[PDB]
Amino acid sequence: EPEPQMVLSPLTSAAIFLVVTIDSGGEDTVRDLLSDVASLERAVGFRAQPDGRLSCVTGIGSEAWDRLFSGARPAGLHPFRELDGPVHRAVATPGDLLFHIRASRLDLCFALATEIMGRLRGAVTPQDEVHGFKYFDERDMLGFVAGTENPTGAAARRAVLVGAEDPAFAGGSYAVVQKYLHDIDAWEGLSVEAQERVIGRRKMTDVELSDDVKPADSHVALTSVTGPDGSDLEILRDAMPFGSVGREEFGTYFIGYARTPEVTETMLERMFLGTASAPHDRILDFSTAVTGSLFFTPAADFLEDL
Amino acid sequence: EPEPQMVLSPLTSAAIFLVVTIDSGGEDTVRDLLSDVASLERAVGFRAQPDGRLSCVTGIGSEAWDRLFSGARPAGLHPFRELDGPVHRAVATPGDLLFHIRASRLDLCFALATEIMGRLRGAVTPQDEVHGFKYFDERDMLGFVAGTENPTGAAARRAVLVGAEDPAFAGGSYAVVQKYLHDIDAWEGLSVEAQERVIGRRKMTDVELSDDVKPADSHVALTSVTGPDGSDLEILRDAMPFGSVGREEFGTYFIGYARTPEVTETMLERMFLGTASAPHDRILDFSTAVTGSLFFTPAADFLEDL
Amino acid sequence: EPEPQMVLSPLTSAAIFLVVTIDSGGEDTVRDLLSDVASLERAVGFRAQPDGRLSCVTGIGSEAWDRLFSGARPAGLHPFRELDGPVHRAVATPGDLLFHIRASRLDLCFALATEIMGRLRGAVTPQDEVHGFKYFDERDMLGFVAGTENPTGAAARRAVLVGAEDPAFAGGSYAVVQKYLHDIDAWEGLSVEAQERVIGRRKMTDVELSDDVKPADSHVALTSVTGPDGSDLEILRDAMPFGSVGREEFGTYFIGYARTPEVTETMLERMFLGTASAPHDRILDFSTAVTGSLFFTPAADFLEDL
Amino acid sequence: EPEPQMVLSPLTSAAIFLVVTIDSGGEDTVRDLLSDVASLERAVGFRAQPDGRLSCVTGIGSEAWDRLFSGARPAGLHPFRELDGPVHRAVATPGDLLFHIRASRLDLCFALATEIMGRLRGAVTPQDEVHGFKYFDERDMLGFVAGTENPTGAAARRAVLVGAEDPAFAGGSYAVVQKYLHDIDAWEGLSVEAQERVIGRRKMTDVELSDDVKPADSHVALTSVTGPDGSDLEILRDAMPFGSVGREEFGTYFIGYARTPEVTETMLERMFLGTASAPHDRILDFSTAVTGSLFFTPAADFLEDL
Amino acid sequence: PEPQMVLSPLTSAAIFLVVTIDSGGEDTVRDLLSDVASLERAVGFRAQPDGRLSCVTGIGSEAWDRLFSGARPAGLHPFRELDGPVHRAVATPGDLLFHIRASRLDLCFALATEIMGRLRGAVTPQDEVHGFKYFDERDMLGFVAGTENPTGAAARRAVLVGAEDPAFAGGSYAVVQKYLHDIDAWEGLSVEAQERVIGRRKMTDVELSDDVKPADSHVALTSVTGPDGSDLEILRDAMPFGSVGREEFGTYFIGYARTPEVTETMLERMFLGTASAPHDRILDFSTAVTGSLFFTPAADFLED
Amino acid sequence: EPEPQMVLSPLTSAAIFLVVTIDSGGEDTVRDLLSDVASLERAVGFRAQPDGRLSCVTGIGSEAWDRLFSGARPAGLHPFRELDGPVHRAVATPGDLLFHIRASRLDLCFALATEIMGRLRGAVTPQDEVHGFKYFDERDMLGFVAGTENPTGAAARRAVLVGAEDPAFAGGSYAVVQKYLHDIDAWEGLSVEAQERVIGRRKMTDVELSDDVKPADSHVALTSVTGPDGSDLEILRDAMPFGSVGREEFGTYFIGYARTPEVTETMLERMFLGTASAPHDRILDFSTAVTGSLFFTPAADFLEDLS
Ligand code: HEM
Ligand code: HEM
Ligand code: HEM
Ligand code: HEM
Ligand SMILES: [Mg+2]
Repeated sequence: EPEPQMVLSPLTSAAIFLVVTIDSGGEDTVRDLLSDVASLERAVGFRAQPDGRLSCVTGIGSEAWDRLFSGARPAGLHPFRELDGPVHRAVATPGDLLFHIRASRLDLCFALATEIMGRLRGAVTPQDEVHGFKYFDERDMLGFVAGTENPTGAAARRAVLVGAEDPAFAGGSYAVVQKYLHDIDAWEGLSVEAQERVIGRRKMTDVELSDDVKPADSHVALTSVTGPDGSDLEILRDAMPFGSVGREEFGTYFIGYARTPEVTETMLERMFLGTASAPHDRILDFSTAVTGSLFFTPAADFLEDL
Repeated sequence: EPEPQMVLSPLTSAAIFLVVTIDSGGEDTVRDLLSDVASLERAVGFRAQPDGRLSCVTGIGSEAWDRLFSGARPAGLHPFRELDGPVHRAVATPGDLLFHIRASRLDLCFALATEIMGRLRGAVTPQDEVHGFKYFDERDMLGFVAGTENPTGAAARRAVLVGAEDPAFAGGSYAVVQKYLHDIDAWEGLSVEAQERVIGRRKMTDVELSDDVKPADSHVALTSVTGPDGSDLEILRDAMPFGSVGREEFGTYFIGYARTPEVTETMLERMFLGTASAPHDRILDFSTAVTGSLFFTPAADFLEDL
Repeated sequence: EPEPQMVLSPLTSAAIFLVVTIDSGGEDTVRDLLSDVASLERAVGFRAQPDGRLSCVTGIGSEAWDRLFSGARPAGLHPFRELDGPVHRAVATPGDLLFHIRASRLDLCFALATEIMGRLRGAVTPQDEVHGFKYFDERDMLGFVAGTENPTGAAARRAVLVGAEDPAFAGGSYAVVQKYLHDIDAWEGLSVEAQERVIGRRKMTDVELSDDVKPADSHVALTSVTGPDGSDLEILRDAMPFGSVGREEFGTYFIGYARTPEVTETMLERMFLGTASAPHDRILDFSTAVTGSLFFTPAADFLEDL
Repeated sequence: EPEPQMVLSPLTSAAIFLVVTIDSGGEDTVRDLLSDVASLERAVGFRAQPDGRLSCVTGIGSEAWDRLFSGARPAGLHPFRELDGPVHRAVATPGDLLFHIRASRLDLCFALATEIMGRLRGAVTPQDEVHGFKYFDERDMLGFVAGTENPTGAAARRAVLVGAEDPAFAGGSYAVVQKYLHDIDAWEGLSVEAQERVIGRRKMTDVELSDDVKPADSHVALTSVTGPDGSDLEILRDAMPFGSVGREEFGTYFIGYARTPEVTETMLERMFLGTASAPHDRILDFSTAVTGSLFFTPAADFLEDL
Repeated sequence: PEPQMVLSPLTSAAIFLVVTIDSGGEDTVRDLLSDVASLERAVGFRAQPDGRLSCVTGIGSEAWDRLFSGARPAGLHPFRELDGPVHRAVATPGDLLFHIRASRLDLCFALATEIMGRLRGAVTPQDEVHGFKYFDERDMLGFVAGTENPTGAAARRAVLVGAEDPAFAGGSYAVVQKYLHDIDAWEGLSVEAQERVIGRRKMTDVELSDDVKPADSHVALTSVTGPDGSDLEILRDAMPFGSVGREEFGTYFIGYARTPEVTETMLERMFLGTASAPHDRILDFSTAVTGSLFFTPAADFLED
Repeated sequence: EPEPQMVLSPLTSAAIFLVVTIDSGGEDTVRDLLSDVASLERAVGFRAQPDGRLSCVTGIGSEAWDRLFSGARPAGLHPFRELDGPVHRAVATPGDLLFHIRASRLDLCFALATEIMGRLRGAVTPQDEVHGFKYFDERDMLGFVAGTENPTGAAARRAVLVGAEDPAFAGGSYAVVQKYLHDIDAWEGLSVEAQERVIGRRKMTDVELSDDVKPADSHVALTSVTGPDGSDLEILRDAMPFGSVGREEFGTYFIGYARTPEVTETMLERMFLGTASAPHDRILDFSTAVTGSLFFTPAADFLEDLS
């Protein structure tokens, strides 16, 4: 088999997301760092095992792919598509390389980002840096448990990893990132029961609302999607709270992994464009997207053989 | 028996430092929050015990003291004094209120900061916000172990807490804060042995250099101070690394606690102004101060009664 | 000078409460066990240290005291007083001996209870046995954080331990126990905001309601009491959830420790008999008392002396 | 593949065993709960991961199966078979549904039991509820280590999961439960060496007795069984201590999982009816069975597609 | 005065180092003594809070007179040999003791390495033992070890020199003996017979009742009452050690007390017996091959 | 397919290495103990789960194999080959049985060793006994992080376990042991930068030196080897510090596992005999080998199905 990157990670309480663009002439410096990134992860993380749980997933954008590599393109790799809905917009922002860094502690994420950015100085321009923290009981910036219905084990592997549909790229995945800022004032003005109707779960106990009470425009209803077979279409998410209390900046950095970008893009269309029964996802009345990018995260042996 | 604030804390791997100025007319809102800050600490932290280890130490500046309170001033409270050395300068920057927030996780620091700044909205202007992280083996941004020679137990209590010398304020302490930015490139250009001559301890094993090889201008030599009786004068320090890899900002946020600011100010004079044997602390050839402020952290019962 | 029992314990996730009456002729068997109870605690607990945190607090009722001992009575020892309110009743039930057994695991509590009851077979009749468990985020059976405003450190010692006011019994405490069963159907019919008006704290974040919106008949308002000097009167509580899902028994086992029973009894009078502004504690509309007893927990050296 | 339920769980120190009958007319409410039980397990357990280790195994009895489902039946599903031995009896008691709930803390077990029974109120009658706790060194109520010779990994999967011998029910297992009470007075009247001859292993070190000293009527000799091919026949056991010190109730709740009930029933016949060499298992001279039931635990996809 | 870390948290690992001071080694020794506390902080700090590293430094009677002028601690004298009818407590040489404890052997070894590095060419090693506790606090005989140690203020009153010897307040006396066990003979006894040797139940660690506890059980003989009828207590941290290949199965005994009189009265009852007991039955399965006595000064004494 | 022994273990901070020779006539006692070693592991270890992480890997030497078992030999089992280099020697020392015992605590390793040796008394003679401890940040006796480039997961299983190339022994592995003593005085006389040119990685941060600076005779350059297709050949290491401060004994006990002894023996030839670019591994100028032995660690089912 090919060795995937650590897409399927254990639960982690800390993350750094780095998005960067490749300057004129930066290609060779980038290809060098890509062939070393797995060995840098071992160097920073190994001495802190078993508690550190440090990992890095590397993604490459559509335009960056053609600057870096000759030969085939992964069949689903394209630039993020903007959605201009009746009320809400999903923007596209620039990005060539993503580093999704996770661990039990921010300091280990920081030490790996420092070695990666040290090797790229003068080849890349930073577009975004986010220092994520999960709340001690797995809660998100809105006060709800985050991750409950993610797939696990073999269902997670089937949902996330490219297979025989695109054999040269088996063991890869597609990552969509969006930085959201929340209107926390408007959100905390709702009763808990009104917040539960926005999400589609109980806030304190995390039990799903039944199909007879769950509104059509609740976040859980709109991100539930069935294929032609009537099989559930799933993705793997690891969204992280972030912010600054001084600047009144309270955010969710969304990341979702899927075997094909079509599943994530169908969920975004239902959220932003609505359906027959729902104008839009109620969660977008409290959350504004300010970034949007799409990346292919190759199998680790692809990056190693550079 | 006055109750000190949690100046003497267990080791913590995460911190938020908040420094704000009090807007004109903000006095009443500030005095209200001060009388509730201990109950806010309990509310956010209690449900995360015993691993959270959340605490908040609240400091008040010299000029803020006069706007907030009638009656006595603590004997040692004055504005931070600028040091204009031949090569290096310790700047004085504005601050009325300090919140030193510590825990095992950044998310807990953030939830308490969020409730404090919620209560002060419209009454204060943010001057500094720093999210600190300690490395997993107690190392700082320069790669050295940080905290080793801090006093513990009764020696710590005698070094840090105001007593019979100023009985109205017994159980208070004085805090000095300074934000440093490092020249990491210049630092990593030194051999380990040359780094050890700058600090005055072995890098890997944390053993102090013997008095016959320790340079007079090493950091440990200059911050070792004896009183008139020939006793060691100690302070309690809890400096944290911080940074942004995107902006190439690699920093140490210094905080020192002492029973009287004279001990901390004598250390700063030796570091910046030098002695007969040393022009300046060699650590300042790799570290620039961009803030400097001084605060009195009163006994907890003082804040509770106002 | 006297050694208190482990009244001030570290947080524990498991407990057993054993209340027994002394059969006629049981006196000598009981006095023998009381002089050995500390050595049994060490025998069961030592091999699980330091994580086990096994402790047993032993209490003696007013009528039992007179059967067991000649000489002085603790000044405040009397039988629990029944409270006959217009709507709610605090019943008095028999109890000669209390064993308050706490640890990080149920199995350790059970092994010490097994040795204690082994020594007392044929000298005592069991009146109550409760196996308590804490929820993983310090929540009680109603879904609220329990323990938040307990006193700590020196304020805990001052609030709980008998001193110079009763010198022969210094290092003792008084314990009040009540078993409550909840109407969980009626409780879960309230909105979260209506539950918050019953307790007097926010449910998810545990922040106290501000003094102008906290109802006078909320639980927190009625159990806040000021002495003549204007000081807060405090007790130390370690209440535990318990239950059987099959019998629909959802309960709180209340225990409160105080230096004098007057403080605990003033809180119970406000809850059950009301004030000018509150007919009764709203928590009693969802909580029925089915036991009530009062015990003196002597200094450890008092039990050893026998 | 079919997905099995969590029959092969990690070690857990807490359990709840719930056995109910289905009331007349209750069928529809039960089939609803069965299709939701996995979603309830994720909802209660997710926020405690990865330490919580919460899992629920659902079993259905022979008579209940015929009330709930039409069509083909698991080949081995029948009501528990009573064993009337010369001295000892294995009773059959009523049970239609089993919930085997396991976690690292009792409170997590209790919260999932509460949500299961909340959905079944008015459709089922409780027959048995046991709160199990393991001793801190894996010991049982007799003072011996319990679980040592359980199969692990692939040998465990082969021992427990239905395969090609019953292809419509692949991924299922058969569970036998028995609640035992011990005569602890009679037991503790044996020497350690006499206790070792009852079990067939050393008490302090858990080393199996040599084939030259292991008695024919020791527990390990009688539950050791070889098939016609000379392979070991294994089951997976997760027996838990339970009891009440006040009632002098000291028990073991036995559960055994096997791919066919023939293996568990051959072990029970040797224990209760004896063999050529042994009248009965000596463990039954200190252990009385007061319940006995048999359940089929289907693959998880069976329960989901209801 | 600040005591050394005599009263430590429970630890699962220890190194015991006993050395003699070579002629001319005195100055090198006095230099290392004034730095041992800063070496403990250096090695241990970065491994907090799990490390639990401490070093207790002791000085023998003969070594005291070579190192220091002025007062002697009142109770400091050479370990006394006990020539009993059946069992012997030997006296073996020892000038300096380092009792190193932590959660992990590697931390003990790193501190030992820095101490012995500073003393190279000034000292000769007499004994080095790497100790390990079993996961349920059991010792080499299979019994729970440490159960009756005093705690808190009763421990401080039992262990630390006070007003009776004010120049040395905050010090303690340490007695060490290395024991080797006859494990074959021991495992030949029934559990019940082992319980009569110790005076405690093996599985549950409950003390035997006063009507069944033999007079020559280990717990009966090491129970000693003062004139007022109070228990005289010591603090013990004995550790298992061994080599499986050389069939060496041992207990390294260390006991701390405010005066050596308490520890020496217990050793006289064990080895010489009384009217009621020939000797401690534990000595029929345990041979002492070292014996030494040290004063562990207050930490401020080592600093000055 | 079959059950391997616990060759691929979780990280462990404590280990006991026991090497013994089988006395004449000891064969039957040895074969008895081999069929019980897995049940002895369960007995001592189960009650300490989940923290104990106790395991035992049992190895059999080439000459012991012939005395114990009458059928086929594993294809690669032979006595350790001595390497007589210009400067440095890798000696071959006697050993018939290896017990590689690992856990989170030394006491658990010691209790299993005690039960194993109890069953073997009078049938075997002890040749080596080492009580190993790892430093709290995975560092070795030289102060460098040890284990960093070990393979993990499926790459580890492919590197270590016998498969279709030798089907009767599938799920087995080959273990090489060497006890090294260090010259710590000579080592601590080097600058940190000079230590880094000996190893080939940075001491504080464990980052590999660039291909532009990494010397030909650094330890990392010489133990990197590519097969004919240009794939890396890998082994799995679990080397442990050991010592006695009194005797000035500071050591590393090396153990390496591989699917074929040819990978480990090629690395040892480059270290001790050198190449075109390097006379010898610079690590050997501060490390002397005092033992060397080779063992086959069979599949667990092989030990169990015995007599
Ligand atoms: C804008 C900020 C967002 C927040 C705060 C948020 C929050 C949540 C929460 C609380 C849940 C329920 C617990 C869980 O299953 O994790 C959830 C579920 C989910 N979210 Fe989001 N979400 C956000 C954005 C998105 C986006 C952008 C997507 C996909 C494009 C998405 C897809 C999902 C999916 C697929 C589920 C699982 C649905 C199910 O139960 O089947 N979410 N989210
Ligand atoms: C660049 C900013 C700073 C860095 C990176 C730094 C770093 C360190 C380090 C690595 C040590 C040795 C380990 C320890 O005992 O903590 C130390 C010691 C110390 N530092 Fe700093 N320091 C900084 C600024 C300051 C300032 C501004 C002062 C005082 C005004 C100070 C006071 C001390 C003192 C008192 C010691 C203890 C020395 C002793 O008695 O051994 N440091 N510092
Ligand atoms: C081979 C050497 C030794 C072994 C294996 C050993 C073992 C034990 C054990 C298992 C206990 C009972 C539980 C507890 O720790 O309280 C005990 C108690 C004790 N031992 Fe020892 N011991 C040894 C040597 C010594 C020596 C030489 C002394 C005194 C000089 C001593 C003094 C004590 C004392 C005072 C107690 C507590 C007595 C009490 O219950 O008041 N031990 N020992
Ligand atoms: C004194 C003995 C030794 C010491 C102190 C030592 C130390 C080291 C160190 C510190 C590393 C780097 C980090 C890592 O991957 O672990 C390493 C790597 C390595 N050592 Fe050793 N080692 C020793 C002996 C040996 C021997 C005898 C072999 C093989 C016969 C060996 C094979 C390796 C290999 C294959 C690597 C990984 C290199 C790579 O591909 O990056 N070592 N060793
Ligand atoms: Mg009975």
